[PDB]
Amino acid sequence: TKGLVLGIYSKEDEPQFTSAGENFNKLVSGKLREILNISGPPLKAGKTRTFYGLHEDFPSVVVVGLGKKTAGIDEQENWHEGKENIRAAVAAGCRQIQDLEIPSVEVDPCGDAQAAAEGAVLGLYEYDDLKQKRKVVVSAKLHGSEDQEAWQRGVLFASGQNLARRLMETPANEMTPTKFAEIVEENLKSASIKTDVFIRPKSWIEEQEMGSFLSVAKGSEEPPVFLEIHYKGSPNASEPPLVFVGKGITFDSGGISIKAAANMDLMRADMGGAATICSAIVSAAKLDLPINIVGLAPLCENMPSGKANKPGDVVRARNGKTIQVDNTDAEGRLILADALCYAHTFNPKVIINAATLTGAMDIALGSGATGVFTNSSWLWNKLFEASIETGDRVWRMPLFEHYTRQVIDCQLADVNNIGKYRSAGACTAAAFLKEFVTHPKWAHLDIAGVMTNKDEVPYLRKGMAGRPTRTLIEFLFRFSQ
Amino acid sequence: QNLARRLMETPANEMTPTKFAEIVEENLKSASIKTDVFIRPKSWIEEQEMGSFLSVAKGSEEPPVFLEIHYKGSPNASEPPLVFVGKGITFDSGGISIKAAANMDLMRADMGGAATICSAIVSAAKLDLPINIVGLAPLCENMPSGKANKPGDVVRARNGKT
Amino acid sequence: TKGLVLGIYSKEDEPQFTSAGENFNKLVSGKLREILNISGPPLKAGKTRTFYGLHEDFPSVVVVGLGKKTAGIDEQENWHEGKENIRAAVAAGCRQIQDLEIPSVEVDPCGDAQAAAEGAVLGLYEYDDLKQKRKVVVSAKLHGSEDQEAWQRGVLFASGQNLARRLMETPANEMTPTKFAEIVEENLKSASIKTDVFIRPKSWIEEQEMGSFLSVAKGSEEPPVFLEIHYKGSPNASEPPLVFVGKGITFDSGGISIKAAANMDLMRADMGGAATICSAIVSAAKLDLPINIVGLAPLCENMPSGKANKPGDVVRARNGKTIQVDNTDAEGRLILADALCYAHTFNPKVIINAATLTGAMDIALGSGATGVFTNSSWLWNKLFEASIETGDRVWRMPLFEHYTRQVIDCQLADVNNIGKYRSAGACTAAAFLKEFVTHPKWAHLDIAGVMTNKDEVPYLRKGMAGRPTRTLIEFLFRFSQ
Ligand SMILES: [Mg+2]
Ligand SMILES: [Mg+2]
Ligand SMILES: [Zn+2]
Ligand SMILES: [Zn+2]
Repeated sequence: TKGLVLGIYSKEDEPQFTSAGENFNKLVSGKLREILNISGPPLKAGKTRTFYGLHEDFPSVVVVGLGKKTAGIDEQENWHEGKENIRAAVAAGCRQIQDLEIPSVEVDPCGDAQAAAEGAVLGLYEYDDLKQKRKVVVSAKLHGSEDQEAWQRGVLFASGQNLARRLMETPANEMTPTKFAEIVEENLKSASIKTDVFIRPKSWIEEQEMGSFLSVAKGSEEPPVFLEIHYKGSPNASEPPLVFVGKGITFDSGGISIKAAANMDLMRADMGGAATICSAIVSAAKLDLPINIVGLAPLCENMPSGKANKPGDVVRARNGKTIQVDNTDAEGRLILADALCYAHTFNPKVIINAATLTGAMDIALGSGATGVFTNSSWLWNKLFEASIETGDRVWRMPLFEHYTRQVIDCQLADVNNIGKYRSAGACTAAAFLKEFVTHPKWAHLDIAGVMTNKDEVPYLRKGMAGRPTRTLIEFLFRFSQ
Repeated sequence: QNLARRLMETPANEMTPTKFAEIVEENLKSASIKTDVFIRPKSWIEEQEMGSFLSVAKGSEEPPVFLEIHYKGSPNASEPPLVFVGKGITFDSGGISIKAAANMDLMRADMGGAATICSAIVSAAKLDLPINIVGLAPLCENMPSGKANKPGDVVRARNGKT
Repeated sequence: TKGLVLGIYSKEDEPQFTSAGENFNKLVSGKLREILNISGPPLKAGKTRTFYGLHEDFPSVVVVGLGKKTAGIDEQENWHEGKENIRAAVAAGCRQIQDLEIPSVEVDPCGDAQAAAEGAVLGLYEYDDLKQKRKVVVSAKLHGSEDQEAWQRGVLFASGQNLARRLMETPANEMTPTKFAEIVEENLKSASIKTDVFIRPKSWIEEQEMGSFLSVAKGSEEPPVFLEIHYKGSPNASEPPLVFVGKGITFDSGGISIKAAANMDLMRADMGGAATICSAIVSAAKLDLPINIVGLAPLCENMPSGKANKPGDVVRARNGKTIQVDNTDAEGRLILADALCYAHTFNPKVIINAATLTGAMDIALGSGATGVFTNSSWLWNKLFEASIETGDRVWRMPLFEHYTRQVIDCQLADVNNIGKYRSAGACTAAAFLKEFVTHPKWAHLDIAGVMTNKDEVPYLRKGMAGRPTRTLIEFLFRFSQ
């Protein structure tokens, strides 16, 4: 009827199966084991072999390599590793069932119900919607029934990421500053009714004296929308929140300080800041976590025009500081100077802001880890441990006065959007944001390296990657528990 | 000189084609009352058949203002003047033939032509010098847009030349 | 006769002096205190005021701001801070005595004998030698006599850095692969007689099957010299060593994969890898530390010629692995594939290699910290704590399979010198070096961001910075104790 993804590990006496696999073997009377011998070598991690007709009801039994049984927290790679194995191995498996055009598939728990699910789902995602030529929409349910609460945690966690991936991925002619808000609000409210949304317009942002976010929007004729998310998880409402901020340039052309045509079509994902953290709240509300969280994301676009932000321009952020706007492409810095200032109104506990800010971050670490600066070692620890679990790494980066210094000397004004020199890119830019933050637990997460995937993460197909959404989710789970 | 330095230096979002004129006029009149100013608008420049200055302005949505300074220093009014002209692009982004992001924030001082000579008259009127001088400076901005000046374009200057 | 650098801090009731300062005040009968009032505001950190004729024997008494008395380990800035204050404050002071053309100066201990010395000396250094127009050569002795062992630790530590600064700084027509070795050997032997040097020539390197270092040298007509340093600190000779490796391209023009004329004259400091670690041993031997250390540094040059290394070239490193040489400017990677392989011969405990490898590192952190990758958290800790003390920061960077993967797929060969993509620069390059390392305590230190100083570090004048030499020294002190 449908396919099945089985798992196996490496040697002992004969490479052991995952118990779903062992079970299914006994069932076809050893002949899965038997054909595995006959087929070729053994399956190291992530490798895949497909055995037809072993079962009546399962034409295609794909067996995938799970690596070491006891594979675990790796001191170097900074993650759990079995999980990492399982994720690529059922991803590998599920993409084989999807190429066999099998619309539904059943999947080995593989000892970590959650991981096989985040594999099956992250693994299968595309963003098919605008091609009439699409792959089969395969349905992936668990195999078994003993462990359902964590496989659904898989499908949950993986989906909230897939959310961001479709929110980033979609062309910025479709996924606008409004349509992004429309979907989010819709996603947050279908997540829980303990939620309020505020797709605040130009008038309110004007009213908020958000000079800097506004200076940015004015290039396009597409409207600014400052978005406000709320989830009231806490039993006592009055618990002060955790506030997520996120940059939402739906399209970045650089503005007057205009980009090269070389791969500028990826700037449709310069709203990844906004998308990631939004998907995290949509997800923390599906988990319905005992915490009040607040999504804040200035959605607008960077374009050149007769009224676009010019080089040399001093503008006023909400907080009273002026900014020389020396480079119109350093604009997340300005959109974020204001929603950061607004974050403090909420009396937060943690202000995690996130953004696709600098290509320099990409030059830095580049899709390994999502670089995170933070005046909180406590906070750093927290994001990092969560990243160990989820596998979407995070690497601390420096928030040193050294860097502030460069941004702070300024011809016209109080702060400059680009620092004195070429060097230290993400640090300069994070140094600019701290000028707009007085809280003891702030975290900049520059996501410009994890904006995309090709092959680097196995279980993600090519296209917007939606990172580090699950590490953000997992952090708020653990902070709630 | 310091006048020109603040007139050049200030961001072209603040120091516009109008705000430049506002300050100058203010500075020229506080220099002497033997002065007239004319912050002539698009209609007058249109009227003047200043096709070429106009072709330039049309990129921005910020208004052109052709400025006219006067100082009547001469005892006999009818002494013909000394005339200063000065370019006043408050911001130059190159337009469609667009600049590099490398230090384009200095183009806020592409109105230095206009600023220098204007400061000179403001100054010659404080000195109250026995000469009639005339400040003339087309203030406008260069930007790219759906109606910006394109490459290949023949436009008509006042004098008949294309 | 001579000048004097006094220190003061911020308020209490009236801003306190350092006891040298207090003492010198009583001595001119309060009139230093008195004129300080008369002069202007108070002196915040690093600021400087110069009072003539307060003393008979001290025409110029410069007083410098020391910031907070109790200023200490900063959780964010990752350093001791009083030290950092004192360093810029007497540096500030000493450069005032040197502009007053006062050939000798006496200096306030400032509560940290060592720090005021590393300030006075790092602070005063230039590399005057090739101008006939030079500043006065001011002599900086301590003020006092109570704490002499640590001020000399200052002058020691600062000098070993100044060594590297002159070794980097000097034109690569003068400071060749041989003249670098000549000075080092000379500096190591005048440091202790418990030392051997080996300025091994092409024949020996040929003999060593150091195909990769050799492929690099062959562009120039200037000779390769693989250098071998030794210091036998250990009481029992047979204690296996700590081995420092260091890249020594005296000049990098990129080779056939040739650089831009824009500031290529700084590549005269692409031997900073070799210089830093060499200065560290010269220094650990002056300290005469109970450890055997081994300096290893392939000195040669990158030039274009009729016999220069070409793009596409597979060459053989000592260890048997081949390298596609796709970019002739990624050449530290090759010079280092071989001296890394040779490091294991010595049965080391720690293999710290150091190099000015990637401009990407500069894009990364950029003169804040010297990025360090290491398969040893233990080792990381060690370099980092040392950096807390010295102030020459170090930032861990990732050594993830992710990155290896990119370098490892290779058309022709076993390893490629540049990885698959533009992104993640220093990590790709460090991933290449680990392919040439099997030891449990290896550390790559990419020094490309700290190659230079302008103003970023206060107490260093503009020019080659010589970083992170004291953190390396301080690490081997602490590892010896
Ligand atoms: Mg941008
Ligand atoms: Mg090079
Ligand atoms: Zn952007
Ligand atoms: Zn090099």
